[PDB]
Amino acid sequence: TAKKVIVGMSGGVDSSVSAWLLQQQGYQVEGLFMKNWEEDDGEEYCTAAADLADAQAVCDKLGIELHTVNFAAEYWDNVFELFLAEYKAGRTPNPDILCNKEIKFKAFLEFAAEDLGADYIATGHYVRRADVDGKSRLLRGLDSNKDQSYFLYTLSHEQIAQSLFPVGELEKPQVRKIAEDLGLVTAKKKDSTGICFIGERKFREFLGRYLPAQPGKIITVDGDEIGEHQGLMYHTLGQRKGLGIGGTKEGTEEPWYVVDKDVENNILVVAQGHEHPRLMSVGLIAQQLHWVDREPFTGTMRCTVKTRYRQTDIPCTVKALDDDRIEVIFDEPVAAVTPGQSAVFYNGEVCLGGGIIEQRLPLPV
RNA sequence: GUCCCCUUCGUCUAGAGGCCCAGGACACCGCCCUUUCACGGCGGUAACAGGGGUUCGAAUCCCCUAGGGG
Repeated sequence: TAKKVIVGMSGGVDSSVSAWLLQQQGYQVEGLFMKNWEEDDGEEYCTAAADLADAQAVCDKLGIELHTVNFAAEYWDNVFELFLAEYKAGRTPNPDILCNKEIKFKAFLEFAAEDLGADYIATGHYVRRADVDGKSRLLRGLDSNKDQSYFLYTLSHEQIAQSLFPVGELEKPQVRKIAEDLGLVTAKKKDSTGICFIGERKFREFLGRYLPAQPGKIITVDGDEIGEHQGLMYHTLGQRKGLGIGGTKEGTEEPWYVVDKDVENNILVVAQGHEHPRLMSVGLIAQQLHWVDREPFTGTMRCTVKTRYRQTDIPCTVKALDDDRIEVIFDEPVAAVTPGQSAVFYNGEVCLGGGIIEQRLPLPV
């Protein structure tokens, strides 16, 4: 009854403990590690390698064979690649929101049984799996403010059933703690950040490495020039940084925010106030529909939906808009719904799976 | 080529003799937050056009050179 589990390890405590957890549960544990990004320069690469050490070092202090892989290939092709066009089209893609659909769960898992010959797989993901009615459902896991369900909305029960998530049963604190008392090197290590598989770094310069900058002009809700523009794909609805504005005579003395990008004319509509009308919306239309349930959705649904990782369950109503498209209707208005980002709907503990935001439902005003 | 009024941190400005080694907001910066991008939170840097006066005291008074005014 003791099966083979491959815990992907990304040098983080999460993964770490996560494994030691299965270990305890019994499962013959074996960890793997993915090299999926051809290091830009060195200061980073340095890190990259380093992580692997902490990686190994953990498996070692535990007694688990750490493997290695270079899915770097797929990544760029099946992930980064798209991630680009999306931005090129002046939209805001969630790279990580796919790390999981193409690499972490498809690719990984594949190369898990076809090679590493394992049955079950496990990520460090602070989420949670629950089987019911004979189908595997995706849950959030205690400490919602620290849950990660949002990213695994593309996952589909078949995929899930095959995976295991230790941690999603614990509380973030415990996790680090355990690792501390275990002597695990990772304990007391900043929980990453930035694109999955790629190092956290100042965006602006990074995106600049794959696209040219055509500095347009920053307009205004009241239609009137005001700021420069130094590029355009470096922004997203509701953003507030990098706008220079210092207000004038008629200025609510409050911060200015994006509120609509003008792709063609290459403009940039900016308003003032994290509440301005042009900043809110009452719903949206979502394509690229993925249901954990992986079963046809027709008709109408009543639930909640996040609109950006760590947003906040916003009660809404879902109408089966079309082929794949869906019209969501926020109970109240929503702040800066941004297309491209993924909208995930939950029915309580359960994440039903989301989709890509493609249509912003403007406020009447 | 006669008498008037203007000049403050990057920006918009608080300030009408001592409480201003100049205050606020927005920006810029940093940390916190955070596996996207962002929001958010907490902090930080930075200005009296310049030179003489007058007063115990001067951003605010007078006086000289650089921006608008029937």
